[PDB]
Amino acid sequence: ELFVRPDVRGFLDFLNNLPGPKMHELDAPTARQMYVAMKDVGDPPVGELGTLLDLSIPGPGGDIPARLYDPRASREPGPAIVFFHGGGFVIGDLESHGSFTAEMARVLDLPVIAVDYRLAPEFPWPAAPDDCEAAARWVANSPAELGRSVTSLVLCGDSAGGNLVIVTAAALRDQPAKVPVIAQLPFYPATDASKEYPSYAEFAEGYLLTRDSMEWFMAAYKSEADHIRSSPLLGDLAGMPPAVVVTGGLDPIRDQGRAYAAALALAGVPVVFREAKGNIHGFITLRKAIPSSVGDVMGAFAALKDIIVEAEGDRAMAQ
Amino acid sequence: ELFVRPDVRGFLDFLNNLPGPKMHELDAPTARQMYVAMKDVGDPPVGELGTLLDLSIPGPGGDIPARLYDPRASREPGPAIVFFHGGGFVIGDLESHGSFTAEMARVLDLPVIAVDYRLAPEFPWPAAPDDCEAAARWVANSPAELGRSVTSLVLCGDSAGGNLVIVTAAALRDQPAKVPVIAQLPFYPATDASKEYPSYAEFAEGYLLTRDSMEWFMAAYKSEADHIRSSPLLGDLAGMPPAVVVTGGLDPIRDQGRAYAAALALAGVPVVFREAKGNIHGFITLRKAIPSSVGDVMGAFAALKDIIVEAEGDR
Ligand SMILES: [Cl-]
Repeated sequence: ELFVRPDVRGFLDFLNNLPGPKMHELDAPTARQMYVAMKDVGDPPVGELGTLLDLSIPGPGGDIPARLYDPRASREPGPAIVFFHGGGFVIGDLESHGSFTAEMARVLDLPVIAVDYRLAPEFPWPAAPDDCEAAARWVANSPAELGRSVTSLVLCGDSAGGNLVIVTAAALRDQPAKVPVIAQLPFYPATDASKEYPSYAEFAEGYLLTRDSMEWFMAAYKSEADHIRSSPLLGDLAGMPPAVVVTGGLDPIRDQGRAYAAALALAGVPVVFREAKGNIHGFITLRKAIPSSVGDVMGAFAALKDIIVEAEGDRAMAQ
Repeated sequence: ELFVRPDVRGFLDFLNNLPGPKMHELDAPTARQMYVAMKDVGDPPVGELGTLLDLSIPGPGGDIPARLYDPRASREPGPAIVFFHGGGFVIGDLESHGSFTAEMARVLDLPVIAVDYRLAPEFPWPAAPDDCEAAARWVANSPAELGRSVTSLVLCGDSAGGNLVIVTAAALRDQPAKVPVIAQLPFYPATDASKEYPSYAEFAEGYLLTRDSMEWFMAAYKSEADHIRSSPLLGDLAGMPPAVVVTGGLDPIRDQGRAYAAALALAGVPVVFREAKGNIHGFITLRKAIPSSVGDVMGAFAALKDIIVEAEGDR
């Protein structure tokens, strides 16, 4: 009932065995080595798409690089997913999450725009949420160069990218884009860059994760909050879009995704809360290393598909 | 959903046109006319079933009347739904909720056992939850009197019957029955009868509902609380079965269902929280008077089906 999946144990062993630069092996985590290691073992290939296209989105600090993923070359008007990557083991960009965004596009049969928002410390807050909001409003306008007619937005993101989902949804709630946000899907969201990581002894499942693995997740959280800066949404959640919130059972910050789901329910916002029992923080980009993550991701995508179908059915009824 | 649905506004005008609450209560003849009115306008007919069978369940206060609904005359082994009715606009029995339990059995394609648990003031607390637990344990043993073998339980109930779902799921969590409870579906649960009904002032949608309508829901809630009694589930919710929790947008006690869904999420229990925007307390037996309630119920049934499918994949 308290457990670690066997593929999860293997990944945690792989993390503990990662040597350092020939400079000094010891306890070694050069971002360069992490980048090589995670690119190699983490996720499946991007694979085949009808559309895989670089975009340039006009933004308040210059052009925002983005990328369109679509199983189809062309399609009827419908929703578009806008994706905000999180970070941790790697800083994160279009390449780190590209296999996930391609697979999301295939399973939901919808176009996915992934956003390469400005990172800290090069670009202070509020560059990251400004870019995410600019990108959502641009997609919502159905720009000629996108080659898609967009009738609604779905926002998706992982870890601190999850908080970029929450803050962008709240911004478009307060000042709507051309079309509405009809669903949010934050994966294991990190909802407060101000909040200190739990210590080993404060996590009830610490004994299952082990101190050495928990140190990895702590380091990832700290690095992520350094690079991906957004404000906690501590105010009223009334009028936020219907949600799928997914946590990791072995994630020391599972309480952050749980509390967001709980606050949505208390405000009367529909929410599907799921927890990946015996899986870790960061699983959506670990679908090769930890194949049991596929089931976790597919369960989230099925819930999101139900919200989208119901949301479009309720709009066809109202009109 | 547009603050008050047109069909809901029509039902509230219908309610205002009946003889209504006096000194914050429904007296005996007012309630009597309301019950005939609700029987005449509320729900569609029971309709066609492959099985519609009366049952007698042994319980700690005598026999417990129950009724099996099933579209199929005969079926492979599978989950069984146990249903614990609520009340308020109806007294609550096998007849008042029969159309709902029949439609639940058809849509899910599963047997539903509705339970006629002992009521107060004749049988005081804890007869109701005792009967509900006994009935669930009985169904779990796959008794010969059902023509059906049971691999798992699903618990479902409305209003004070929603709290019988919660208390019963907790009892079977602590001391398992022969098969597990794989899902819970409380509709607009009343989770703490000892709490005061919200005032017109305290309910944020009071102005949409109107004072006269609010007095009706308050009187109907008091009438239900007299008949159907269980105490709040007090401890840790960890280990509780995966849930679909449905509230009413115009229901003064929506905070109770919202808070239950929120407490499940905090404990790491998977939960689908849904709120029927612009619909009222008691909609699951108002599918004829308020046809828009069909969409609310089918949405809850679709989410419940996803839980059952995932529960049986995993096993
Ligand atoms: Cl922000």
